[PDB]
Amino acid sequence: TVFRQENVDDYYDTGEELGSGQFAVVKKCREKSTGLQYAAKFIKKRRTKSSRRGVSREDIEREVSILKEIQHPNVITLHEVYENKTDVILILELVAGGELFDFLAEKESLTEEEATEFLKQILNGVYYLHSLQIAHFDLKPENIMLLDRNVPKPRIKIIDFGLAHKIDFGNEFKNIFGTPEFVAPEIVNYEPLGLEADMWSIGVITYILLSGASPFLGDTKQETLANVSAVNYEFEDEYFSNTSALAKDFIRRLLVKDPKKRMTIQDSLQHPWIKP
Repeated sequence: TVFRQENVDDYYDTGEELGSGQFAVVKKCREKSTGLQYAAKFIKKRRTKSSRRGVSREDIEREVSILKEIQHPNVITLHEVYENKTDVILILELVAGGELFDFLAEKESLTEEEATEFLKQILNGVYYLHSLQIAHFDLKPENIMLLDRNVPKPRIKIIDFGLAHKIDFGNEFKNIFGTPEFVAPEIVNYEPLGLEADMWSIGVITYILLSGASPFLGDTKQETLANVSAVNYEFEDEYFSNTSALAKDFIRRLLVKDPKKRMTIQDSLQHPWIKP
C-alpha cells in the first residue's frame, strides 16, 4: 500500500553515506522536529516491469511489510516509509556499528567467553523471529551490526531483510539469491526453506566469530558450493588448537546436511556452550 509521497527534504536532512549495495545506498540523516539522527535507505526500483537494474515493488513492499511488523532488541525497527517516483526509501532505525565482523576484525577472533556474549546476542535476535514464522535467510556477518562501536559492551542488530520471508505458509516464491559461502544446503540444492535454515547460517557465524577462517569458501564460486552441498568442514589446527571441544560440538551440530536433523534456535539457545 501507499506510504508517504512528498519530499523528505522538507523533513529530513541527509548526510554521510554509510553503505551502498547494488540497488541502494545508506545515508545518515536527522529530522526536523527531533534531531534523532536516522538514515534513510533508498533501494533502486525498475523503470519498466522488465528492468535489469534495481528491484520490483513486490520485494519492496514485501521487505517493508515484513519489517513494519517487527519490534525487538538485536533487530532494527522501522520508523515509517517515504516513497517517491524513483524509489521507496526505508526510514530505518539508525545503526552505525557496521560489521561486528569488522570492529573485532583487526582483532582476528575474540575469546569464547567474550565471544558467546555476541553469539548469544543474535541467537536471541533470531529467536523472536523464528517463533514469529519469519526466517531471515540472509543472516551473514556482513549484515550483523553494533549499535555503537563505542559502548563498552555492544548491542548488535539485525537487518537486510531481503530473503527474509513469512514462513507462515507462504507461497514461498521468488527464489532470488544468496551468498556462495553461507546459504544452507537446501538453498544450494533446488530452494527448500526453513527457519531451520537460519540456524545453518548461525551455525556458521558461530564458527567464524571464533576462528577467522571460513569453513567452505573456495578459490572459485561454484567450487565452494561444492563444499556446502556436501558439508565437509574441518577444524584447522593452527586455526583451532585453542578451542573447547564443547565449543566445537556446537558449530558442529550446526553444519548438518538434512535440516530436521540439524539443531534449531530453541535447542541451540540452550546448548551447554550457552549455559548461563
